[PDB]
Formats: sequence, structure tokens, C-alpha cells
Amino acid sequence: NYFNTLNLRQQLAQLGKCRFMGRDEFADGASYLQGKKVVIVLNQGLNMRDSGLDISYALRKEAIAEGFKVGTYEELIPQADLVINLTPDKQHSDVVRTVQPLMKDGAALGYSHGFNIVEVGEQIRKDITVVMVAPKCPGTEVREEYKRGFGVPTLIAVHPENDPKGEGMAIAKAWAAATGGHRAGVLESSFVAEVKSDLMGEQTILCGMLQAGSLLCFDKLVEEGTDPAYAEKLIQFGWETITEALKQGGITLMMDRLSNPAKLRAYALSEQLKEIMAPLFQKHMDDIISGEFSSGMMADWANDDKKLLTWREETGKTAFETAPQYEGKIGEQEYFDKGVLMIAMVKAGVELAFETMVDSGIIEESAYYESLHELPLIANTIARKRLYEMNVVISDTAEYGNYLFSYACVPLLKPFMAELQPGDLGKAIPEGAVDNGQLRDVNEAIRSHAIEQVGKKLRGYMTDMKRIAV
Amino acid sequence: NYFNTLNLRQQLAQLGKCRFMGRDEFADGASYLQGKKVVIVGCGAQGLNQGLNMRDSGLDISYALRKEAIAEKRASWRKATENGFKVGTYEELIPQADLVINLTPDKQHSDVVRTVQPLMKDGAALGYSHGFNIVEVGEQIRKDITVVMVAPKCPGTEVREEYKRGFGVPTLIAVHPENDPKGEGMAIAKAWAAATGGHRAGVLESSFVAEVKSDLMGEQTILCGMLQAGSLLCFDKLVEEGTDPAYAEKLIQFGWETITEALKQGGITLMMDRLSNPAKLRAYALSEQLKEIMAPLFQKHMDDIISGEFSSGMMADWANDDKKLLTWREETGKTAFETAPQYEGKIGEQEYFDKGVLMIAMVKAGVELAFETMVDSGIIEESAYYESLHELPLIANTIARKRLYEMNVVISDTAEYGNYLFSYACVPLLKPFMAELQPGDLGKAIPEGAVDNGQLRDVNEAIRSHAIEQVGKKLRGYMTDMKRIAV
Amino acid sequence: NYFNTLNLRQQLAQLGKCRFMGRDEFADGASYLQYEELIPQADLVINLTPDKQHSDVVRTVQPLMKDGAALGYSHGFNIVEVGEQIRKDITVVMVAPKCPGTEVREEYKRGFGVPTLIAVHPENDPKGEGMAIAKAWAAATGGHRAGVLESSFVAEVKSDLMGEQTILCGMLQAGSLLCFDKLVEEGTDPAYAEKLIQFGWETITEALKQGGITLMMDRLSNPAKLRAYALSEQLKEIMAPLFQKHMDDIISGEFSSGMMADWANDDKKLLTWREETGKTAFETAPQYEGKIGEQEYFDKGVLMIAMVKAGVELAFETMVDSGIIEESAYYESLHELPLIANTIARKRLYEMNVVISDTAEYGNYLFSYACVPLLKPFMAELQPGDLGKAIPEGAVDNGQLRDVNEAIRSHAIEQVGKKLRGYMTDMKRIA
Amino acid sequence: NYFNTLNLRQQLAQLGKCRFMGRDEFADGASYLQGKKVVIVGCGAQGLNQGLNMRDSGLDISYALRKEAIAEKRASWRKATENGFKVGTYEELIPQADLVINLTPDKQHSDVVRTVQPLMKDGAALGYSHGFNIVEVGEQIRKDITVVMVAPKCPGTEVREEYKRGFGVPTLIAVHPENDPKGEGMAIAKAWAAATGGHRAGVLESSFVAEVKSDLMGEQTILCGMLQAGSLLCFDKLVEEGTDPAYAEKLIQFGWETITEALKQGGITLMMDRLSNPAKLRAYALSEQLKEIMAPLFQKHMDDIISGEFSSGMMADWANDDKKLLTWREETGKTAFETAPQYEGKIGEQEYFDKGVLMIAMVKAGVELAFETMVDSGIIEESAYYESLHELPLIANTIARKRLYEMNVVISDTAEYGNYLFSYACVPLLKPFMAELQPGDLGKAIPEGAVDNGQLRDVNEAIRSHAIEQVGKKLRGYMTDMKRIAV
Repeated sequence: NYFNTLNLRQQLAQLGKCRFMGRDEFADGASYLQGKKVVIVLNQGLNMRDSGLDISYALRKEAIAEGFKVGTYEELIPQADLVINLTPDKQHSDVVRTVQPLMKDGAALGYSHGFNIVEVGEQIRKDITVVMVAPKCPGTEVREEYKRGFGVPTLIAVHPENDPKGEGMAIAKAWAAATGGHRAGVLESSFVAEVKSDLMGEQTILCGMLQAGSLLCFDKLVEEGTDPAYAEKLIQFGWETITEALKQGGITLMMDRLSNPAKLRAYALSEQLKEIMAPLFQKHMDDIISGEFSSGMMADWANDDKKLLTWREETGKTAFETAPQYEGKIGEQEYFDKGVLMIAMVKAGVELAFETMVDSGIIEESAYYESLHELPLIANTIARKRLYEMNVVISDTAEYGNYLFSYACVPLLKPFMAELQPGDLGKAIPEGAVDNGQLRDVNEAIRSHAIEQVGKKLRGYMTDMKRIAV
Repeated sequence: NYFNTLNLRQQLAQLGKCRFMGRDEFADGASYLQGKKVVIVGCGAQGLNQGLNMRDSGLDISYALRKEAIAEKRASWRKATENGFKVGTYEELIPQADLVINLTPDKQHSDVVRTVQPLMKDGAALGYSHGFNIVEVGEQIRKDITVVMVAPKCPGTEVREEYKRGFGVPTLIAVHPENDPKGEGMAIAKAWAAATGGHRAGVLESSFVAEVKSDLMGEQTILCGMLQAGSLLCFDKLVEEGTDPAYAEKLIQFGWETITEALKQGGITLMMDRLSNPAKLRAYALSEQLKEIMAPLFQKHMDDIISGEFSSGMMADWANDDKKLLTWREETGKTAFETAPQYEGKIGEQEYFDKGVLMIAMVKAGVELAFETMVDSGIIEESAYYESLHELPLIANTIARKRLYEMNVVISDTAEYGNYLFSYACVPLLKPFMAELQPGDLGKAIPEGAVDNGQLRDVNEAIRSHAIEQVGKKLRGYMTDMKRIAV
Repeated sequence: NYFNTLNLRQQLAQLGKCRFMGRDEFADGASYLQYEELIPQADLVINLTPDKQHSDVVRTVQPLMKDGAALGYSHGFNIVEVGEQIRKDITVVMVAPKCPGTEVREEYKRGFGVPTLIAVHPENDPKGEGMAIAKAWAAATGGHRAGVLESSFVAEVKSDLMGEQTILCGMLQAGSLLCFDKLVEEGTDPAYAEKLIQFGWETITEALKQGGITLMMDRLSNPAKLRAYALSEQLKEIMAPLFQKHMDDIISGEFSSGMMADWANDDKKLLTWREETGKTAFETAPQYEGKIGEQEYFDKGVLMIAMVKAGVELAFETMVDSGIIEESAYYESLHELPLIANTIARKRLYEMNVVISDTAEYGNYLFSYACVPLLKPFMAELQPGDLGKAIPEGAVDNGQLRDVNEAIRSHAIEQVGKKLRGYMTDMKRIA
Repeated sequence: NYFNTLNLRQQLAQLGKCRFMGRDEFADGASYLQGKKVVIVGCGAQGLNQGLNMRDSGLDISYALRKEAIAEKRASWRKATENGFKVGTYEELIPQADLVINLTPDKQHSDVVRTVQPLMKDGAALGYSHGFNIVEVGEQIRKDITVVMVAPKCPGTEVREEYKRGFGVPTLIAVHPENDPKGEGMAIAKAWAAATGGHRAGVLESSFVAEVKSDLMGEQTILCGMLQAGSLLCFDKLVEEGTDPAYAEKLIQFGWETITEALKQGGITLMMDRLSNPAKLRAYALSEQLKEIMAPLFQKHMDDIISGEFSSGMMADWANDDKKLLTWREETGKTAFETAPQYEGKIGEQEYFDKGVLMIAMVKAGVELAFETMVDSGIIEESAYYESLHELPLIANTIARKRLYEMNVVISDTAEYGNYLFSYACVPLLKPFMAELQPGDLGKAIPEGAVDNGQLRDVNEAIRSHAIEQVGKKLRGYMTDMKRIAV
């Protein structure tokens, strides 16, 4: 909607904003927010307090009728310098359409995600400064990391249309610092870049790939013997185990945890998935860009979330979701060795998401964070309570997206599955000799990928930031 | 229209295609086209010229014209016959053609293609020099016809002059994806290109969309639009401030050529280096102020070009008997500069630089801005470089030959309309800017002297550090080697 | 000694001369160049006799050589290590193919060739046609087909001698013995242990040939790779002073002098070591009848792999630290290692020491009889999986794996290697 | 002596040590010395500077003077005490002292330590500011004594001046391997360097050998030797060609400083950039000719510095009562340039450039040739830079203050000897070159005007593509960051 009012050059200009900000740029912290009253509409407030800010949660009237000054809207919004609205996507219009009137002049509005501004096309009072601070973590590891004296990497942005006194960045950086983001790393992006990539990631590989992949591997393991109790155990904690290597060294390291002959097959499966799934990944990115996605989901918002719930149904009534969990323990290496197709699905999904985004004007640095960086964290979720936990930790917009994709992906891959060879999923592939040349050329192609190169450079930064704990 | 039926991802894909090909990729020269019947439609300048080259290259070239042209002893008809070419009618040469090269003016493209297709056999190839008919008009070519493009990077006849010197002009080639049934696009495309001599100087593998958008932006912005605007703005200023008209017109007519020659040898960096330190810094300053003022107008043109608002607009004029094109042509021809007498005496090379500080700045400003705007619209640097700097020295040569009149005559009608569309906007835009020119900006040299070391250092780096200077150095290198192989 | 008459600057000059020529510098080809009876009527002479009887040859060949004639070498040892003088009218050049055996011919017949080095002596190029002859000569051997390096007599000798007596042969011999005796000593049937060693090096270096150390290490399981890495380091740490000693004596000429002395002592040391070495268990051991899977040689040769990595790096490093060019060091501390491994698989150490020059052999022994003793305490503390058995394939520390992988492919020689191999791979594509 | 005891490999090892350290590598600063006895043997300009610096840094500093020097309150006594510095004798200070900084002239170095060691406790450290003692003389220090070094990259007293400004001077620290028992060398050296504020500009982790060998080369060539030979040669030339002696004396006295300042801001690149194009072209050509002629001489110097031929020869003179050093000093002071009257009128900044074409070229030739010759001898580009360009501006400031007299009086005797050693050979060497200068090379400006585009482009690249220019921009970039930290 708002994105669609821009032209190619203007969309591209915004679509490609994402710079890793230096440590010299945060030589102030939450300074610009010192003294000023900050009204949130926990994760962050708790952290910001320890930074020296005046946090105050403004709960709903009905809620505040049945350690911060938990007051209300009119009882806080007026003298508020920065209203950090963190309500669900489906209700931003209302919240913002009731909070603005109460907001004083020269105040700033705070967003966590840019769906309202960009997709819904919300109109904010020309004197209100609109900004955004979104930490890279599906859960609450932001507050946790804050305790360890460190923090999670975060993205900041300031809507051009609403930068009255030109103090958007000052507030943004201040807010980010208060959350500890400057400790890990802050990405100077934009509302448009954040929304398109975010939607792409979550529905295509961060959650979309993991749901379809879980319901495809489990179901397959069962069709091929395998004790469902044991199966479900592999699928539930697998993603997490292989993705932990992914977190430590990218796709490169993840592939190296396999035996050379295993790896090669994994690479082979990887390339085949990308061949099959490419069109779907594209369709998803294209619909996000054209605004066809947002438009469609919103139709469900006004239709009682029918689709969003109907899919909740089937999801909860799936073999995997409703299956016994093996009691015995499974070795770490066992999840790799037995999860060749899973590793292959990760590589293909990560690479395809990355590539599709970059082909749509999104900068690599940005695409990296939305197609690989958070993949681990979301995996940890399933490794706690199957898909259920995932579709609970993530927003409804994410879940809606995941279903939209996964319920299309699964069928698409039915034939492919019906062709798996022994060793692909379930039984391990024995280490052995392999063509020296093929091993060399394949190992190179992997670490040579655009996401492995930037992922390295980016992981290298976020590391030097953790070095500084003095 | 066609571009408009594409989504963000698809447009970007096309917009970004531009690879400098390897000399070895043309090992078969024009062989693929050997023994084939090549029919050229429209014997204009580029038409006749490409014909001569392709003939000298051993190809089978014959010109096809509307029966009326041949009947009326029209000029196109005489040009062909007087040049020992086989000239016939559409129904007489098209039916057995393997390659129909449409080199008629853009306005006529749709009509030409509408009568030539029916006569074209199955599997035959249709060639263009500009992708306007395909991208902007949306022309639908029969499914079995292969559509390709070969666009020599030169405004006039240098493509022939260079070929006679055993060399050539750098060229762009493309093959429309929707029309490559036998997958022989590139084969035909490379053959034709080599036939014109393009492989000797360098050939770029781009796309129809990338060629149309970048090419339109360049001509209506820095390649022609800026030169006209600048010539008029600068000449007038020169006279207003006292300079003798006859001497002022000489300064402008040959000024561009002299300073762009330096640009040719070494990009913006060298052009600026010809100036004295204090003069350089001022030029730098002026160009930055100029880029601030013109950025919106530059952007409007690029935006309108990307959105089809420009083609749509010009097509409106096509159907209006070229009213806007012709009225602007006539007006531009009545300008003081176009009629001003030319200085009798002589002007030294360095005088054009010293007395043309603003002209140098306009070139720098226009070049970077056009390049920048294009790259910001999804066009790849290589393309942007060729359409916002490479051909500038060539257009300047045209002006040094016969004022603006020559430029507008040499360039296509689409380029002429595009130029005017920008010119009649850019001149007013700069009125206030010109009103504040300081002494030395234009007309008089800035006394040589000391300059702050830090500033000269910072300005020298700002110059050669620019994206266009980087790419330029590289791309000029390639072309210099291809030319280097003149043995 | 010539090299010794030069000063630090003049030495670093020669020592650092080595440029990988291009496809273009070989357009003419052998076109330029197209007993006492032939000696006089000769355009160019090609002395390929052993280093010991080199001075003599020239001392009888010069007199017969016409004026403006050219003299060619294959090892500047006689020019650099031996203060050999030649007529100022004689143009001295060199063309030495980077291959020990005879693949210099086997490859030519196939169409390709062996990457060869060429150089011209400073004070011996009056007509200034050194390169003309060298390029034409080398071209006639098929060198331009694989790649020819433009180095110098000094750069050639100094690095050539360090390579053969260190990683190319010295490490191979000492490694074989140390490893064979250790296997047997730990139980392993001597007939089996014998095949492992004889053919192990060849199998291992094959990967090394295709993708340098990186690929060699990649053939091992992660846990085995990590162990091979550690063993590699420990190893370099210990052999360090020895490689340095060898490189240093080759620079100072303490080596060339020591061996030229044994030339007067009727190759005493050279033959005492040639014999003593044949009495070794490995040289005189029964060969397993059964078979050993390609992958077994890797999984059961961890310490063997470590010796190669360590040896190649340390040799490469020590050469660069003495003023030798990277690419120059690559072709003398890794490129030829595979070719020599083949020799050992063909006929144990006997074959190797027989193929390599007498100088090469002498050097090998000088290192072996020193290295072997040095590693005894090391070997004594080995662990299961390190040699003979196979470290079971399992999980490893993501971080440690990742760091080691990068540590391995980040080494200088691995960088140059990937590049140089690429060059040669494309020089071969041109056919 | 010592350096000669090492072999090719071993030499190159030490010879190639010199890496720029990270800002945070000095988090502790000089806290490793806070609470220890810091004694400084011998007091002079250099000494007092550092002491006063480490003083404010917070370190117990004392000055151990000779027996007589305390009885008749000599210069050293005065300078120290007057500043409120704790003074004493060797017998009452050296013992129970953690760090004994030997800041005395090289000529007396051996003897100084040959009396200080015995009194030094166990585990005590012996610092330096030049390794001529260690490297050039077989000075044997107690196996238990740690030998470190901290030599600031400034000939004058800016090490103290810049410290008072809250900044510092890039310093080069090192540690003799043969004397690092408790392996605390780097810990101390690092602290010492921080105590002089050196970490505020940039601290280079090098070695005793790299320092000596490079430090000596630069001073006797480009850094000083060239400046003296250049001054004399040009002054005599300017006068011989008709420039008023008083004006010529001023052109030379203040030219090196002016030209060299631009050098300080942007390396050879910016320096050349201050000249007019035709002038830049000529300076460039003169630079090449000058390097071809002086190559053997620069080489000889570097070579003798390595072979020990230099240190050997100078030490000989030490015993001969400094015969040569004094004779040359006397001769120099009688040169026309040193006694000539200084023009009273003002000379514009740009004039020093324009009329100093040859001076600029001499700096280019000398700088590159020195750098080139050092690198060709195993010295790292990083180390070659600081000793063949970084300090040139500072030495030029000296001459501008009091002709060559001041230069020679500021630099050490070893430096002065090296200078004369080179000068009195360079001057006769360039006599025939000077006889061939063309109009404009010296004393008169070369009028701006046209120049071949390609040529100017080429020269421009050649200039900024030189090795020293590369490392230069890199290093100067680092030092500028440490500088930009004015927070």
C-alpha cells in the first residue's frame, strides 16, 4: 500500500538500506533519551531501565481495571516523548489511531516492525517522529543477553515521511543502545527493507521451510519403518542440532559436519530442492513486493482470521504434532548423519530465500539476517514443543505466512520425497572415499556462495563486538 | 508498456544485464551470417552505414523500401542505388530474408513491423538498433521470429569511419527472450555486430530493457539535453556579462569538444586536472551546487523513462504531427547562440579550459548525476558509464561542427524530442544559478595560486573516487587494449 | 662460491626472482633455436651430467665451444654453489622441468607437459639472448604447455636443494622409517605395515595434488582431521630448528661445501648412508598380499598426513623467510611431493633414492639420519588412531572444526597453491 | 659486529619487523611502570623531553648524572633540577632501579653501560632510543637484564610539545631477544611508549635491527644528507643564474619547509599536485633523471649500513677525536648559503613551489630512492616509510629555523656524520646535472598551459601508484584516526 505508492527508484532506494554501524557511532548510548519519558504500549523496558531510562507501560483500560508506573493511555501518552508501541500487527491501526490524538507535539512514535507503516500504509501526524528498533530474535534472548552484559544484533530505521525535527536517528540509536543492541551490532536499515525481507524470511525458510520440512521428513520416516516415537524425536530436536553448526559457521560448517560422501549427497539434494522450490520462493517474494500478500492476509484479518485458524487446526492434527516422543537419548552427530535431507533442506531454503531477496533489491547484509541468522533461534523453539511452540512464539502474521507457504510446499515436494534413496533421511551414509576433484569443487562452491561470504564477514563483526566485554 | 507488464524482480533482472564480452567470443566473426539473405529496411544514415560495413564484411545486404519510395525516386532509394546495393520492395525482398534489420525512425517502427512480418518466412530474424518498439510500444513479434539488437555506441557515422580505418565502434547487442525460438539470437546478434566492426572495439551483451532505459536517459540528460542547455545558458551569460558575441559563440561551439577530449582520454579526473588548482576547486564546488539543483529534474526524467510516462508522452506527440518536437526545433534554431556570428580569430586549447570553468563543472555535474540516477534505478554501472560519459566526446564533436543544429540533426528524432523536453526545463531551472556566477566561473580564467593542501587533497580524492571514475578507468582500459591490437 | 660474493641486497635480489610467465611470452616457440667433432659446430650446449662431474665437463667443453655459443644448465649448482667461471662470450642459460622421474617425456607425448623453470646467468649474456634461448629451449620440451617460471640461477639452486633434502625426500624417507618401525613396534603385521607406508604416501599426496593440503585434510573424518591438525603443529614445532638449519646451510654454502668435500672423500658419507638405509626394516620387509582400500591409507595414516602438512608448511615457510618468492617455494615444497611419492610406491625408498640426483640423495640422508632420531620421543608418545588404526568418525566441536578448517586453508602456501594450480590448469586447457 | 653475527634468514627476520599496533593494545598504558624506580642516565634535550612526559603520566623518574657533572652543576644537572627533577649519582640511583633509560650520545654509549650494568639490580631493565649500541657494537648486557627500546619518530622536541597538547608522536618500540629473561620486554616497552604519549599517535612494534638499519639510512640520505646537499646545490645554482643572493637564501631556507608541508599532508602525490601541470611534468622528469644518477650512491649507503662498513668507519672517527665530523661541520658552516644574508621582503607560499621545481623533484627522487633502496634490503615498507618520508617535514622545519646549522645541531652526531658523509659526495656528483638545468627548473616559474592529456594522465598515475604512496596513504590514514580521537 505505502510501498506501492513509491516508484522503482524510490522503492530500490529504501529496499537496499542496511549498513553495519561502527562502534564509534554509539559514543552516547541512551543519552538522547535521558530524562525523557518513554511509554511502551517487558523484554525491552526491563533492559532499557538498567540503561537509565524512564520506562512506563500503558496497559489497556479494561486491563488496568481487573516495577514501572503502569498507568494508562491518556494517563501517560500526553507527556510521553517516545511511545514505543509493541502491539500485534492486526491491531496497530486501532492503537495508533487512538494513541496519536493523545500524543503531545514533537513526540516520537516507536515501532518494532514496519508492517503498519509500509503495508497498511498508516498515516502519522506530520509532527510525530516515526522510528523503529527491531532486535534479531524470535523470543526473549534480548533481555537474557542483556543480563550477560551483552545483547542481540538489532536493526534501526526512521520513516522519512515523519522526521520533523530531523532527530529520528538520535532517538533510534538511543533506544537501540538502551536495549544493548550496540553491544552486538546495530543495522541501519529502513521500514521498507525491514518489512519485505522480514516477511520473506519468516514465511519461506525461518518458519515456512521448518514446518513443511518437519511434516515431510517425519511422515516419510514413518512410511519407511522407523519407530514414530524415535522419528518424531529426530525431527523435533534435529533442526536445532544441525542449525547450531549453521549458527557457528554458516552453511559451510553445517555441511562439514557430514562425511564426505554424505555431504556430496546432501549437496546434490540441496541443488534439487532449489530447482523444485525456486518458483514458489519467488512467488512468495513477488507477492510480498506487489503487496498482494499483505492485502490478502488483511482480508483474513477482517474475516475473523478464518484461514489463519483453519490452518492452525490441521497443523495441530498432524501425525508429527500428535506423535509419541522417544525416551532414549540421541547423539549430536546422530542428528546430522541421519538428517542428510534435513541439512539439504536448510541449505536450499536458506540459499533460495537469500537469493530471491537479493534479486528483489534487498542488500545481502540484510538478506543474510532474514534467511540464516535467525534460523537457529527458531529451530530452538521446535526443539522445545514441536511446531506448536513455533506458531506461538512468532506473530500471527508469521504463522499466517508459514501456513500459506508450507501448505503449498508440502504437496509440491510429494514426488521428490517419493524418490529419496537410502541414506537421505533416517539411515546414515558411511564415510568413504570420494572423487578428489568433486570434493574439492563442491567444498568450494559451498563456501563460495554469496551468503557464506557475507555471513562470514557479518559473523566476524558480531564477534569482535562480543570481544569487547571489558 | 512491455516493461510495465513486468514485476520488480523481473524489471531489475533486465535492467541489470551488461557484460563486456571477450575478444575470443567473436572468433567466428560474421560467419554465422555468411550465406544468408540480409535485408535492411530504411536506408537512412545508420541504415546505409551499417550496410556498407556488413557488405565490406562479405555479407549479403540489400535494401527494401515501400514501393512508393522507389516509385517516387525518394532520397532513401537513390542513396541505396547510388551505393551499388540491390534495392527492392518489401514484398520483393522480405519473403526470402533470413534477417530483416529495421533501421527506420522509431515513430515508423510499428508500421514497418506490421507490414514486414506477414511477408517474413518462418524462423526469420528481426533486428533493431533501439529497443523502443519492443519495450515501450509493446510490439508483438510472431512467436517463431527471432528478435535481436545491435546498437553501435555512436551518434553518427563514425561507425563507418572507424570501420574504414580497420577499426570499429564499441557496440551493444541483445536478444529479446520472448523471441528466441531456435536459441540462435546471440549467434545472429554477434555475427551482425562483427559485420559492423563492433568486435574490434568491444561488444556489450545487454538487454532490450537495459538498452532502452539507459539510452533514453543519457540522450535527454547529459549526452544532448545538458549540452544544449549549457550552450544556451553559457553563451547567453557570456554576452550578458560583456564578452563579445562572436567570441562567445566560438568559446561555446568548440569548448565542449576541447574539454571532453580530456574526459575521453581520462574520465572526469583528467578533465578536472587540466585546470589550475584554484580553478579546479571552484569547478568542483560549482558542480556540487549544480548536482544539488538538477537532481530533481534528472530524477524526473529517469523516473518518467522507467514508468513509461516519457514514451507515452512522446507517442502522444507522434500522433500530433510532431508538434512539440517541431516547435521546439524551430525555437532552438532562433536562439542567439544558433545565429550568433562566429569569432574570426583563434582560441588556444587551454583557453577553453580556463575560460570554461563552468562548462567543465556542468559536464562533471551532468555526468555523475546521470550515472548516479541510472545506477539508482537498477541499471548496472557498465551501462550507465556508456550512456552518461562514453559518448559525450562524440556529441560534443557534433556541436563543434555546426552548433546545436548539427547535434539535433545527427541524433534521432526521439533523442531530439528528449533533449528539448529537458532543455526547455533545465535552462529556466538554472536562471538564478547563473545570476550569481562569480568572476572566473565562465569567460575569464581564475588566476593560478596557492590552495589549501587539505582541500586539494580531499577534492582530488572525491573526484577519482567516484564510482564512474572507477568503472571508467577499467572499461577504458579494455577498449584501449582492443584498440591496442591495431597491428 | 658465487652466491657468497654477493651482499645482502644483491642476494635478496636473486633469491626473490621468480615470475610465472604467460601464454603470450611463448609465440615463437622453439623456432628461435630451429664428441670433439660436434662440440665445435654447436650453437648451444646442454650439460646434464651429475653435479659432481660438472666442473670437469665444462673445463673441457668450453675450449671446443665456438664464439658466441650458449651453455645450458638444469641446476645452477655449478654456477652458484661452485665458483665456476665461463667465457664472457658464452651465454649461460637454464631450463629445469619441475619433475624428478621422467614425466617430462611421458606428459610431452600426451600433448601436455611439465611446468618448467628457466633462468639466465647475469655475467654471462653478452649478446643479450639468454631469455631467447631459454624460452625457445623450454618451449621445445613442452613447458609452455603447463607453465614456465622465470627465476634465477641463485633462486633455483637455493630452493631446489632445500626442497629435495627436506619435504620432497628427506621427510618422506624419515617418515617412512619412523612410521614403519612404529607400526611394527605396536603390533601391526610387518607385511601390512609395509604396504601402508609404501603406498600410503602416494594415495595421500594424490589428494594433495588435486587440492593442496586443504583437500588432503578434507579426506579425513572431522575427528581425524582435528588430530592430524594438532599432530601437524606439534611436529612443525619440533622440526623447526632442523629445517631452518638445513635452509641456513644451503644459503651460507656450508652445505655445498660439505658435500663437495665428500666428493673428494670418494662419496664416503653418501655411500655409507645409501647402504645403511638399505638395511632398514622397511626396505627389507615383506609386502602384504591382500588389499588396502584407498580410504584406508587415509584413515590409518593420520600421522602420515600430519607429517606432510607440517613438512610442506615448514619447508615453504622457511624458504620464504630466507628471501625466496612464494610461488617459487610452492613448486619446491609441495608441487613435486606427489611425483616423488609415486616413486616410493614403485620400489620403496630404493626407487626414490635412485631416481633423485646424487646431490638430492646426499641431502635426503643428511636430513633423515637427523630427523629420525629427533622424532623418537615424539613417536614414543603417539596415541591410538594416530597411526595404523582409524580414529572413529563422530561429532566434534563446531568452533574447533571451523577454526581448524580456516586455519588450514588460510596458510600462505594454500593460497598461492590454489592460484598456481588454477594457472597451470588453464595452461593445459589450451590444448 | 652484532648484526653481522646473524645469517641471511636471521637478519631478514629482525630486518622485517614493524607492524602498526591497534589502539586498544595499549589499554593498560604505562600502568606497568606505575610504582617502579625509573632512572634516566645522562640528561639532555631528548632525555628531559621524555622524562617530563612520563612525569605527567605518573612515573617516578630520576636523572643519574656523572660524578663531575654534579659537582660543577653542568648543563645536564641544571636542566634536570630546574624542572624539579630528582637528581643523583650512578651509585645511588642505578641500584634498586627497575628501568635504566640510557639517553646519551652513541659515542659514549658503550662506556655508559660499561658502568651502569654493575650497579643495576637483578631483573632490572635497560631502555634505549636507538640500537646503535646493541646492533652496531657488540654490547653485551647482563643475561638477567631486559633490553627494550622506545624511539619517537621526531628529531626535534615535538615529543614533549605534542604531549602537552594532549596528543603524542608515533613511536617505534622494540626488545632485544638476547635480553628478555622474564619475557617482560614488550610489557615494559609498551608502558614506556605510553608514558611518552606515543600510543596517542601510533606505536610501531618493530625490532632493534629494523630501527637502526633504517634510521641510519634515512638520515644520511633523503632525511638530512639530501636536504643539505640540496640546499647547497640549489642556492649556488639560483645565484649562479642571476637570483639575488639574499632572495635565494630565503627561497632555500623556507622552501624545504613549505614544499615538505604539502608532502606531510598528502605524500609525494599532493606535493606534485601543487605545481602547475607543465611544471609537474618537468619535476617528474627531473625526478627520474635524479634517481638514475643517485641510485648507486643511495645503494652504497644502504649497503655499508648493512655490511657494518658505516658503523665501523664512524666508530673509527670516534677514536680519532671526531676528525671528520668536525672538519665537515666547519666546512659546512663556511658555505655561502649558511652565511648569506636573508632577503627581507615576503615570499608567497606558491612561489616556494613554482620557483622550487627542482627542489620538489629532489624530494621526490630522494624519498622514493631511499624507500626503494631500503625495501630492496629486507626492510618492511611500513618501516621504510617512516624513515624516508614521515620525518622529512620535521627536518625541513629545522632548516627553516636556522639554516643547516640548526639541522645538524638538532640531529645526533651519528646523524650529522652520516649527513656530511653523504652530502660531500652528493654535491660533486650532481655538478654536471645542475649545469644542464633548463629555464624554469629552478628559481623561475614554469607558466601554466596545455599539456598532453595522455601524458598528464600517465604521470599522475605513476606518481600516486608508487609503493611509498600506497603504504603512505594507508599509514597516514591510521595515524589520522588516532589523531581524530581528540575526544
